[PDB]
Amino acid sequence: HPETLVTVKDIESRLGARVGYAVLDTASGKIWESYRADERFPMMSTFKVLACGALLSRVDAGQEQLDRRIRFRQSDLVTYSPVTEKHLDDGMTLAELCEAAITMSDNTAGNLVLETLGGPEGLTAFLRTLGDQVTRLDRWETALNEATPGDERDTTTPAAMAATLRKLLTGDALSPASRQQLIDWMEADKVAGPLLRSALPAGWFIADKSGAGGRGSRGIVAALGPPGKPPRIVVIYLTETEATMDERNAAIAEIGAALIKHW
Repeated sequence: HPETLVTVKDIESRLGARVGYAVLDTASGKIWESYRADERFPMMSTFKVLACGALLSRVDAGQEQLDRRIRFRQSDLVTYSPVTEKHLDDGMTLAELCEAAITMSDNTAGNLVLETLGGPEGLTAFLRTLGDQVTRLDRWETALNEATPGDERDTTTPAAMAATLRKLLTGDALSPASRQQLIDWMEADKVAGPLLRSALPAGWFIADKSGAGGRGSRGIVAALGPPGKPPRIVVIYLTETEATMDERNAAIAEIGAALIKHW
């Protein structure tokens, strides 16, 4: 849509950033709008949706139990672990860890979920079973946020991420209760206030997950739409900028506002 392209090109000029996005209609399976959709961007914490989807896939296959309790130590804590650092003595269930990784973006929680999958290599192998030949996780938290330009480790493309999220969130990669559990966690996202949610019309559905990383990287993945209607997958990444957090937040929100205005 010409509206959105005006917005994104202004962001790229104002902030000096590389911006990419894709909007995928889940009812039709068609890309509704996109920009740099085949370019790579760092996933940052948006990988956590994929990690929890992979865990739920193992649950569905009888290989894993959501109420299994994980015990961990202070030595497992990485930067920004607001939930996991409270449970060094009693541990956490896998459901609680997924909830922490998605709703709070807890970094140790993300690592502990990854561990159940066989690490970044195991998550990448799960993505290949979904037909995603592009997305790759290579490192753990917090090194995966480094976002060195030209480094393809820990990246996706907006088109690849949108297609993979469709399969997880509205497709049949997961059982209906498991798919709804992933949606529930994403609906409960506590750390994406100033992004797509700031543009969302009253009463609309949104399930999302944000990310922030090195070299000004910022991003969000989401399913959103009017209530009771098939949603669209929205993927927005930006990187390589000196822009402030406030400016990067506003950029993503302005793209969302343009998408909403002509939904």
